Amino acid sequence: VQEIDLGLTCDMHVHVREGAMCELVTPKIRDGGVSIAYIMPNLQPPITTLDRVIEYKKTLQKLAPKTTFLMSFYLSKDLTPDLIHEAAQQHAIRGVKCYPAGVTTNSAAGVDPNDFSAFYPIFKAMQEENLVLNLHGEKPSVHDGDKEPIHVLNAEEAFLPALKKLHNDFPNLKIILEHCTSESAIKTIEDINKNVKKATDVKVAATLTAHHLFLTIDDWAGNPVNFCKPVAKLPNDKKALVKAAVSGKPYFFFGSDSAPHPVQNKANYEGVCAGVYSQSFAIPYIAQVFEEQNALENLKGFVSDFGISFYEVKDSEVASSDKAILFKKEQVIPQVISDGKDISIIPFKAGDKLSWSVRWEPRL
Amino acid sequence: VQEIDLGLTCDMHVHVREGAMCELVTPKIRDGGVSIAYIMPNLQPPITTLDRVIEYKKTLQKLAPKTTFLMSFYLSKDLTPDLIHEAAQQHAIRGVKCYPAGVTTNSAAGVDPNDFSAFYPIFKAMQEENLVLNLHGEKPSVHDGDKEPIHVLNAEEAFLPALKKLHNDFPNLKIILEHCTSESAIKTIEDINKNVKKATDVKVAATLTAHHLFLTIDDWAGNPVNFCKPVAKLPNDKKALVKAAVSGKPYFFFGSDSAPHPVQNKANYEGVCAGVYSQSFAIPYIAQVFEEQNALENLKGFVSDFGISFYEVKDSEVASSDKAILFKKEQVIPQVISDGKDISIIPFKAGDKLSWSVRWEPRL
Ligand SMILES: O=C(O)c1[nH]c(=O)[nH]c(=O)c1F
Ligand SMILES: O=C(O)c1[nH]c(=O)[nH]c(=O)c1F
Ligand SMILES: [Zn+2]
Ligand SMILES: [Zn+2]
Ligand SMILES: [Zn+2]
Ligand SMILES: [Zn+2]
Repeated sequence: VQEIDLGLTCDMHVHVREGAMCELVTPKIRDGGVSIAYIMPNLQPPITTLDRVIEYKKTLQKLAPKTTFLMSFYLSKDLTPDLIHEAAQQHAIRGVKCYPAGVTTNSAAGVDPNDFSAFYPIFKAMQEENLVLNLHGEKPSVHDGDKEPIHVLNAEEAFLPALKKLHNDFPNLKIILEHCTSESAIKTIEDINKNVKKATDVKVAATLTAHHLFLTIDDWAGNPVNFCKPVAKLPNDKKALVKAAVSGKPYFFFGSDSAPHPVQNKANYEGVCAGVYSQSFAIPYIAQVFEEQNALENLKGFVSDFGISFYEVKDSEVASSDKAILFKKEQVIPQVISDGKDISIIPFKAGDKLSWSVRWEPRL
Repeated sequence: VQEIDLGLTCDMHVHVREGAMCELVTPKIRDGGVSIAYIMPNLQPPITTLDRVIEYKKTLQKLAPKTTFLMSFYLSKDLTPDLIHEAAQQHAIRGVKCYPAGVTTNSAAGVDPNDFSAFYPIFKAMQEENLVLNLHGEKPSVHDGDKEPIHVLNAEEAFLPALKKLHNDFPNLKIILEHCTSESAIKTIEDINKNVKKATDVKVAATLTAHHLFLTIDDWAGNPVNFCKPVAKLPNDKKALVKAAVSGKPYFFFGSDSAPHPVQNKANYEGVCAGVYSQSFAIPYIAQVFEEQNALENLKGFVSDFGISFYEVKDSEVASSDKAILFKKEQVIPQVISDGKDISIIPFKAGDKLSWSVRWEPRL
């Protein structure tokens, strides 16, 4: 069977929750073919204190000794530049994640992106310490008022001005538009990186999920299992995301936004939790897309090289030197992912066949 | 206003199912303030025979003696012009309802709207007999190679040409675009109706639901109770729909598309049954919108006059001459609507309070 050495794969947008759910999903990072994971902070309550981010990381390390964990804070008014400096100097975080209030899971304690001025001391501190600003790039929805309507389909586009202003005001701060879903955002990212020759010059980048390379509005209209934020959009939006994923440009790399929810939290007549679970087969899912696009030679950049460069991950910190090897053995995605206890999860593309599997081969 | 005599109210798009669901729902037509109901045929199996439509109507008259029932056939492959003539000749149907295959509930036995040709003999029979052609105006989805993609968001616009072609080929056939959801469809309807002041001259009309005058994509993205076909669209679309509902134009009238489903069929992680249940408070829902638009003087036209005119309902046919009186007593919508057995339904806007109630006054 054909094999591809992906090296030290990284997934820069991971949700692993807490408690039993965290015990179930955290080992799946390695099983899905991911060596390095950027852990998002939207817990109940959000991670805003040094003590809880340190304890949280250790909990993950206990659950997966071979997975490299990059941690983050949740952008909040509780944060202070002093806390940022202290946490950065103790190597306890690599970035801060911004949730606008109301747009997704555990975003109620989030920010109004019609401001982002109140957090400039925070960004100033983050810029000094080389920390990354991760953005959930969606404006809260507005329907009345002569300003024009913001809904789930244009909320990402409506956010692009805020991104451009932040990059302008903090030109040396590393910023990521997480999980791009629209062609407009892909273009905005390319235009921001127009004068860029070295991958190491990228200051604004974007992550792409597995599921936004497959899904359009039709797949989640009627299927909460496929509902997530930002929602999958129109067929042209999908096309633009795939071209970027296979483009080889250093400002687009893999972030799954694997967002596990127990099935009973998706099977609601009301208040369906947003979020798609892709961790268990993260890298194989991406392989399908690069295969169908005849672009397997670019797979390594999208899932390894560009994320390592952008986050400046050194062999000094990786918890295991094992390389993820993709081998072309068909498998079937199970119907559920379960701990054999209270938790059952419906995986992305449940019941479908993947061309590729993934294994771990030692180095040297 | 405190009281408004709405007269002989009309709901020209009603689903009452069969069995216990029907026993629960059919009396709610009257309790919702509706005197006249156009009954849709997408049962299992679809209503495609004279005998079945008679027993259905008879089942409904035993559950609601004071409700006037206009019945319909399901446009299927089993229909024949002779059946159309015979059914019209016995006053057993007032129209035939078209479902594109796969787009909505119990539509698997429906038609491909890219080849309506095979049903033209049916349309000549309907045209001679002055029956109405009700259209669920959505093309089935396609994400294929050459042709432009069709999804739940443009499927109604993608259907407008077929509507125009049908109007051109059968200029005397009364045709309704049921449940309009897009500004593009509103434009197409007015345009078709550009040279019409008499109101008996309208041949193509469109019904507007209760829920589409409130909902946008944001309200059903995470709330299956609000998922329906055609989906609620963008704020601009709602804007056109509300404007048309209150416009006083005779080519737009009320059809609820009240579509009852048991709660367990909305709380799926996949395959959520499309459909919003509005029957229990049909008229109060519409009252809210006309109040908020300072247009209560147009309420009677939208829920009574224009539908009676277009369907040519004569006092010969009405099962009760009782008048619907809207009185401003503010009530609260239950969280559930139940028969006290296996069936529970989440009503539209469950738990909200409505300014208006409705009662029945006899004619004297
Ligand atoms: O995209 C996100 O930010 C997000 N974050 C989450 O914690 N859960 C989600 O389900 C989700 F869609
Ligand atoms: O919109 C329709 O046509 C429709 N008809 C139905 O019978 N049930 C539905 O749930 C529905 F959405
Ligand atoms: Zn997000
Ligand atoms: Zn996320
Ligand atoms: Zn319909
Ligand atoms: Zn219907």
